[PDB]
Amino acid sequence: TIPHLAIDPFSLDFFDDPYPDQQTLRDAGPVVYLDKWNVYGVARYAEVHAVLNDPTTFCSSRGVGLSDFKKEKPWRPPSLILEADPPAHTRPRAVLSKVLSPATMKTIRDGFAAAADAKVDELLQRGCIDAIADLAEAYPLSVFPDAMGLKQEGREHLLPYAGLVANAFGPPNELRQTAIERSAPHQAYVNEQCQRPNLAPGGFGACIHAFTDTGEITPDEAPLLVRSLLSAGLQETVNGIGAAVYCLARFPGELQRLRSDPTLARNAFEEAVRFESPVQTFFRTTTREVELGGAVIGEGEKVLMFLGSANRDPRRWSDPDLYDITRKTSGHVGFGSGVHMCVGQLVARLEGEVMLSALARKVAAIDIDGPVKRRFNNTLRGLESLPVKLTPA
Ligand code: HEM
Ligand SMILES: CSc1ccc(C(=O)O)cc1
Repeated sequence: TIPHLAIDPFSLDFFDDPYPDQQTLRDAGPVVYLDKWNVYGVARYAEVHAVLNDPTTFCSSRGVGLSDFKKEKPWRPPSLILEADPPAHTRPRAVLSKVLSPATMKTIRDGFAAAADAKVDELLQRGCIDAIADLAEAYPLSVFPDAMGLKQEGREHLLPYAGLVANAFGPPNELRQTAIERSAPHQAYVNEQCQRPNLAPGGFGACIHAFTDTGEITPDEAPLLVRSLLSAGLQETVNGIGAAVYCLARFPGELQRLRSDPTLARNAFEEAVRFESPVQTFFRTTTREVELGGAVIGEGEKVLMFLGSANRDPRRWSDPDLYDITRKTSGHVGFGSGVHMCVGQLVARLEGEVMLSALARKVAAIDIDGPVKRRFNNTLRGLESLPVKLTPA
């Protein structure tokens, strides 16, 4: 009944151009079986959205990677939020939500915007830049570690650790094996940065430890929570910003619309998140036998959600492969959906907005003038190098 496909969604060939294979997965049926890894797959928006919003049946506590924690040991202690189900998920989720709250954005918005403006002014003095290293990477590195309260030393560990964590959600392929092999120095920096004496007062990390007397998290749970904010977000935001710059360069009519109305910057970044979906995939594990798209999925089965494919499903989006900064982006699953929907989404949107805002007000043209290189990761899609020439406004 269920179609069996041999597509490996974690192969380098798939990463190099996922979009044709994503259509094949969608059109094969609402639910597919991936013989390569013995997991079910859902690639349409309807089934992806439904799975994400049923956390009891499609749980996260048995891991959101390929590995089933009931069968294998997690490669690191489980995240108290990403790899937890309600009700254990609820109160730690509440703390991170309040730590990355609307009122917190109000405190950091001015500095994030001023740093974004200064960075763009700096790159314009140079003209020809790498939009990844010099912009998409440089800006989030210039604001997010400081907002976290991290020391100045050791920040070179942040992006390698983030990519390690992301690769480890994948199947036991070479990308995952080589990741976990290299984890040793990075996890030790992360170790020490999650401890309260090591986080600057006022930052995200200190605010997590200050929440340890409310009854929502204990003091011994705070280091793992700080780890969450060191294991997620930075690379995605970098990838999402680099995606927006790339799209503004390839869809030049959209930059002209952005220049003429800079208040489109927030939706311009949201549409970049939908268009590229920095987080391509996540797994769930069925806790019971369940019917999904006329399919019967047994207990203890891994279900692979193609978020990027759901964000390009023509059953849900008009012209899904086009970057449109005035598209109604509401409902895209680039940040997930339901109880686990990205708790850091306001931080990512703020960083993305003020960068695209600085570009909208200061840049006239963005022209690719060099070879574009892609970075491969079991979970994340993003560019490694994007040589562009920035023309000032
Ligand atoms: C473009 C930027 C980002 C993208 C595309 C993204 C993607 C996602 C997705 C899809 C999820 C859902 C995981 C699931 O349902 O299993 C998630 C959760 C999460 N994200 Fe983000 N994220 C981004 C930025 C950030 C930032 C900036 C932070 C931290 C400051 C962050 C921290 C987290 C955490 C801690 C979770 C776990 C939430 C939970 O399990 O309840 N992410 N992210
Ligand atoms: C790449 S999405 C993500 C990764 C790690 C965590 C965590 O460590 O809790 C949460 C979300």
